[PDB]
Amino acid sequence: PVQSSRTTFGVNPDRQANARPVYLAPAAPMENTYTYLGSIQFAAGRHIFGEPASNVLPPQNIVPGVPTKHGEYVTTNTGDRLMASSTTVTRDVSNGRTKVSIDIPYYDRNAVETLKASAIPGAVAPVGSFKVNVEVLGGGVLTGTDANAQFALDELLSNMLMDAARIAQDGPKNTARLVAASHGVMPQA
Amino acid sequence: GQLYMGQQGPVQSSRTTFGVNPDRQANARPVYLAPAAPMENTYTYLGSIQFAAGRHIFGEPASNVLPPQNIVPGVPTKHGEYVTTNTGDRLMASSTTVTRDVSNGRTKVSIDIPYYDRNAVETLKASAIPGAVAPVGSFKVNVEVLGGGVLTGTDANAQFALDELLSNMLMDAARIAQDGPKNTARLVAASHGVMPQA
Amino acid sequence: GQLYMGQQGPVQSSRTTFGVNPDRQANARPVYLAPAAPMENTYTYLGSIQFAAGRHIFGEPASNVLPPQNIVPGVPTKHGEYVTTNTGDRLMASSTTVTRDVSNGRTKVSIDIPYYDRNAVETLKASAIPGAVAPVGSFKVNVEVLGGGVLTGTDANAQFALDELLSNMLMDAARIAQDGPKNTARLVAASHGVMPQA
Amino acid sequence: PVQSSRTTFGVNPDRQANARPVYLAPAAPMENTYTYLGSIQFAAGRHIFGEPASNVLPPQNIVPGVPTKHGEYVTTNTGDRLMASSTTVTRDVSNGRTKVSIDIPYYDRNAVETLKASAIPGAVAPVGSFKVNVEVLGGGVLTGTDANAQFALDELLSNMLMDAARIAQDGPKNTARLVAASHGVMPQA
Repeated sequence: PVQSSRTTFGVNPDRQANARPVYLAPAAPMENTYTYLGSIQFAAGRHIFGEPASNVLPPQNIVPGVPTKHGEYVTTNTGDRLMASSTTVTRDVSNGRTKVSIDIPYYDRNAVETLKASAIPGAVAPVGSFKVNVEVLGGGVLTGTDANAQFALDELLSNMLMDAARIAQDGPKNTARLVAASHGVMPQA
Repeated sequence: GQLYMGQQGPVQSSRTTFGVNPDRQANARPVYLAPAAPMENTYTYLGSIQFAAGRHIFGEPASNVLPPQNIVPGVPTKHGEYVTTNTGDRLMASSTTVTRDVSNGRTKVSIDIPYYDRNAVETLKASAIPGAVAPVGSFKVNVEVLGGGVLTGTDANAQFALDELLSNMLMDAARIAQDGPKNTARLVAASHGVMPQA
Repeated sequence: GQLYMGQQGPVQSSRTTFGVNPDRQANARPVYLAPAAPMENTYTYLGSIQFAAGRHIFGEPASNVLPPQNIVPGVPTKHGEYVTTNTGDRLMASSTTVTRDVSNGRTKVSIDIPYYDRNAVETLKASAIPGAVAPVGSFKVNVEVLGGGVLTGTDANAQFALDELLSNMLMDAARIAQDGPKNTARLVAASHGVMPQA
Repeated sequence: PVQSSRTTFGVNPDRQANARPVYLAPAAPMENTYTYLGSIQFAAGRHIFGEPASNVLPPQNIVPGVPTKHGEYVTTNTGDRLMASSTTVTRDVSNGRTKVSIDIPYYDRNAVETLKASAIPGAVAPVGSFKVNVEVLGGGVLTGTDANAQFALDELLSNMLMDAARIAQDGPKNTARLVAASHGVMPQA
């Protein structure tokens, strides 16, 4: 049996194992989002948000010097006639894939303001949350690559991250771009 | 539950669902779809390192800004792709892709760039062989915004404020993802995380 | 058991576990991790034989001393790799690797060097063909130090003495491994051992 | 069906069978370790070791001229208020893989010295041992390789052995490097 093929020069590569321990931040900064929340005075629609304790979130379950494949930073949200609720930043580092997720809760502004205006002492639990996920598939580094080269790959993935976030938020602030999304339409241009 | 002192007398604390409207607004909102995808940051860095880190050799793009592949103005889609074609010396040209999926309030952008075997490419150059190399693997970065389930009284104007809130969470998330000194390992070939004592 | 004469009279010998403390100290001791791996002996010999023994042709290293591949200063790991890339005339460049695993008191160092088909390489040179050859196989050498289970009263200072004791056993082991005249076969393609009568 | 491939020149090699009988030492020298044991006066921590009979270990189960795939050299350890105990060097030669292992026992110095100081005539059996393994994977010699070339491969593996042992013991004697190992840390440098 004679078979046909399409050839290029080379050999299937030798991949390096994902045995490289990585740096883990001793705290998570959330300055951008919380300054914007201060901007809108923690309210939009009938979503009302809580004021954090710190713009920088301390670690909750990360002992220093202890390898952890999953870790959480958390700070508490307080507010007038709000039940204290935690905002959470989750990092999962495993098998060459690193993933960061951010979850902030929101309350029913109608309930909160009805309580405030009526001078009722009830405290409201959160009605929902908003979440943002970010993921970096950094596995499969080739065997020849040394430590210094892997540093370069680190910064390369960093810049791809920045580009992905810009492409996600890209657009005029005049038009709808993220929430309650149904479908995308390219402008007539 | 617990007991406290109200002006009627000692009174039992109570937790009720009375007066909380959790109704949600349907994800029926058309969103802006960019006419091209700017990858300026990654490609300026790739020019910085001369498109080579260790054994990973990268292709030179057609453009720093990627044109649409299956998106047409005025046609609504839930999936859109931008693409250019990387080229290089003794490298078979290979596409780099940026995918955007917008469904049910969930927006997701993924970036996939290929690379090639520098050991093979420099073998080709050094011993003056006439062949070329095909891509050997890729790197991928995903970003996801779960913006579903806005409340019913969310004003049309306030949805823009929510838009900007989510985009700022995006920026914070990428910063937390790449945060750390460049003296130490932080992203690729990751096994686990180790935060330093001091 | 057996009977002997004690000053009380004939007395039975006895074997007891009384007064023996076998408690062990946990393997919780950080160890030094070299910032590079020196392969000087093997590569000076490879220069001696001109990187060729029979049909096995070897690559020329980048350095006699190998840099770390996934080790970063100040980050603790239980697995560390050093690597360089062998190159050669009409040879596709191929990595040589030195792996160190440190777990639960057991330290293990392994060395893997590839080789190529000299019949193919000299066919390429002789008939003026333009291609190159990929590695055909490898040789591997493993070394293992089982240093777990130190006793409880082992002083912090005395653990260094134990360190040096184990390293001297290492040297003796390699000498016993390669011991023998170079007139006669002793390592590769080994089937069995035959010690000479005289 | 058209399939793609990555080509280099050559043919999958013809390997030679592992039918090459090898030299077997008529005794095992342990001079390095036993001179060091004399240095520390056979004691460290509460490990106490025995004095050997010979620095060079005779064979126990190796008849000369008899092919053996497994053999042992052994010498007896004696000491004051110590039960005689054997230190063992084991060689396994099979299927192109040769492996040498060294096992030396140690006793409870607290028990031994309590007996000595109290002038008690008890003899102590070993509480544990330390072991070092060394292994050479020499199979797969290519068919073209002749006897003289195989000599060269012998010495090549010898030098890789030496390098592996140096890389294993490498480091300052100021810092911890082998026993009770938990994890490795590269110095700030």
